[PDB]
Amino acid sequence: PQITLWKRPLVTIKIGGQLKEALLDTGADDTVLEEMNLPGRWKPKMIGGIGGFIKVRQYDQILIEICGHKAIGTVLVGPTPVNVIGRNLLTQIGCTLNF
Amino acid sequence: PQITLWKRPLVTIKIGGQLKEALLDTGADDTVLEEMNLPGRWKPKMIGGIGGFIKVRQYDQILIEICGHKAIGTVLVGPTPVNVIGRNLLTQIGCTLNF
Ligand SMILES: CC[C@H](C)CN(C[C@@H](O)[C@H](Cc1ccccc1)NC(=O)O[C@H]1CO[C@H]2OCC[C@H]21)S(=O)(=O)c1ccc([C@@H](O)CO)cc1
Repeated sequence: PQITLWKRPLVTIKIGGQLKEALLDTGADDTVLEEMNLPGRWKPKMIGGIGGFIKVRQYDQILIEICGHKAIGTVLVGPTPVNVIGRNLLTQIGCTLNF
Repeated sequence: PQITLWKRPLVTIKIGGQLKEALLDTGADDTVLEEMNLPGRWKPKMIGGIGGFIKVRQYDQILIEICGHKAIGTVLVGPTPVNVIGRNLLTQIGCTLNF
């Protein structure tokens, strides 16, 4: 699809078999989701944003579908203010900026 | 043009008579710029992201040129680690997400 930006680019994602809403975020290197239960092993990591750093659980090689497009990559889980889909997965679904 | 997301979508902008590098950021409602001494009146604001909130100064009707495309609107100025062009100006230069 072509998504205009007069509204937040929110889309439905599927991860761990559960549906969620997330924000397509070209300013995010990484994908960061709010607290949730995910199967498999994880490692603790730190990520920084505009307001400082937070602790997250890093899940590697996770299946995640974004608006019907499949991706498999790293998902960070922690106290983010909103679910954000970052460039690590946007590249996988073939997302570009155009003007 | 078309910008892929393999790397950060950094572009050159012109604001306040200065050239700067900024991210085309679909995850930001408004534009947020690193500390700079803009003239004119402003309004305090708080914006929240990963890590928490920062205090910024809101300037209205500020002219910005983004890759040769003129825009005018709200710019938030504060101790952000990066300049981000948000949706308030991305819409004005005709920027869409595509996949
Ligand atoms: C809550 C939704 C997102 C988080 C909101 N942010 C935009 C988002 O693109 C930031 C931009 C950014 C910030 C600092 C360094 C680098 C990039 N990226 C980000 O945090 O990414 C994380 C994960 O990947 C890593 O790579 C880069 C950092 C890591 S914001 O800046 O905090 C923001 C909040 C409110 C407003 C107001 O206008 C109302 O929207 C505008 C902007």
